[PDB]
Parts: sequence; structure tokens; C-alpha cells
Amino acid sequence: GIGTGFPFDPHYVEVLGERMHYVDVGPRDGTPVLFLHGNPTSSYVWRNIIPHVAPTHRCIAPDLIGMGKSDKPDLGYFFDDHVRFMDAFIEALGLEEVVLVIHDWGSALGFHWAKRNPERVKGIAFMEFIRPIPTWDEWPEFARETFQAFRTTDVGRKLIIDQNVFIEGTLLMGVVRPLTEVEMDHYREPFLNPVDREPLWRFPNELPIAGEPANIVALVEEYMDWLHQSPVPKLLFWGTPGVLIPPAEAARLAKSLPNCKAVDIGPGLNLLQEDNPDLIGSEIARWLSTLEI
Ligand SMILES: [Cl-]
Repeated sequence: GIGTGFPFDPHYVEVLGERMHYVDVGPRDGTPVLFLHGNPTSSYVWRNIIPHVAPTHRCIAPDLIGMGKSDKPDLGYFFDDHVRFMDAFIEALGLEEVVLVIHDWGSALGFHWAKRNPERVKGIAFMEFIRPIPTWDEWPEFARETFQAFRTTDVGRKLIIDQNVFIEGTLLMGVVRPLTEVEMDHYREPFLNPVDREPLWRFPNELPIAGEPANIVALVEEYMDWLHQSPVPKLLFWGTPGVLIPPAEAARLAKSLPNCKAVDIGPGLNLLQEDNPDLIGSEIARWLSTLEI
């Protein structure tokens, strides 16, 4: 079945005075492919996708600051903090032109960096990505009251920080197929200590839903406007019913985004990588061979 191991040798780089962990495999030359995870995952979410790409392209998969094997300083872990560290990680590795493979909050990082640095982005593969959610009616009904509760400093912190609900419950409700105990232990490992769970709570409080927070909504609207005009090659993966990207939204993007190929992965919620890694990996590898990289 789907692989549960994480066989990658650890790599570390100092970034703004903190150590960030990253996977780094594949050939040394060529245009690298930079894989960005979101909440509440790590580079572990790419473990079954990278092996389809690493034969022919360098794959770099960092753990976001405060997550995975990266350092966990006592920050608020706002989106702006993640932007500062990811900007610096990219520079610390000396990356020039990249292809991006992005998911959930990693897609907000990737699209925001791409919009600010369009000359350095040769392609974007994306899935279950951060877009403005116009009203709460556009958040999936089965998860609406819980995400509304997450976005409070009393109940939301009790659930996410004290009780680890984003790992023990929300994560499982973002994958259609059942995760194994081994896989769950990989996802639990960075957050065994409750004091380290701040990013798990701040991330859903940054989601652009019903106009809040206004600053994130504005930032996300900006990169979506860029994406709707930019000629950058685009590869969209979507599933049914999805979470952030329902089928009808995927269809709108497939019809409207320039230079965009859309791939239906079958059943999927948020972590599409956990439901169909073989199709995502093989399609990324095929798409890469068509780029001018
Ligand atoms: Cl989130």
C-alpha cells in the first residue's frame, strides 16, 4: 500500500538564527523543485510524491519554522512569520529559479513568493490551496462549527493546544482513506509537547474566511489576481469533495487560469497526497518534462 516510511537523510540550515530541517534529494544540477507543506503536516506529507520526481530533478522539502524537525522558537507563528523564514530559507540555500509544489498554507507561502518574484518561478503545481473563502457557507458544512470554534482564544486553544484536536481529529478528517498508526506517529512527533502547538492554532486563525483576517484576505486576493493573468505554467490537483477547493472551484480555475492543466485525483479532502500519491507524483514528473527548465 501507501508508504509509511520517511527514509530521507536530514539536512539543516541556519535561517534567521534558527535551524530549519529540509529534505534534499535528486540530482545536484538543474532547476530544483521546492515542496511546501501546510497545517498540521511537515515534509512527511511529500514522502510518497518526492520519489517520482527525485530520479530526474532535485527535490527540496523544508519543514516550516515551528514544525517538523525545524526549530520551534516561542513565536506567534503568524503567516508573516512563516513568510520571513521561508524567504530566508530560499536565500540560505542559494536557490535561483525554482518549480513550486505547494499545498494548504505552503501554497500561500508559494503563491505569495511567486507573485513577488515571478522571474524565478518556472512552474507551480498546487492542490487544496489557500484562496479567499467568501462566506462561511463556502466552508464545508461538516467542518464549519469546529473551524469557527478554532478561531477563538478560549475554545479554540483548548481544542488545538490542550487537546491536540488538529492532529488527532482534524488531520484524519482531511484524508478519505484511514491513516495508519505509524503514519499518525509521524504526524504527532513534532507536537508531543503542548507548548509547541502554537502554529497549529494560529494557522486556522489566519485562514481568509468571510473577510477575516482582512490582511490575509488582501494578501491572498493579490496573489489570486496575479495567478489569473500570469503565464506561469500551472498544474492543479483536485479531489471530491475537497475541503478548500471543491470540485466546482477546481472547474472554475481549470477553465480560467492561463496555461493550467487540472488533474482529478479521485476521492479527496485536504491532504490529497495521502489519498492518491502515485497519480500526484507521476503527473508532476510528466508535467516537469514539458517545462523549459
Ligand atoms: Cl489551517
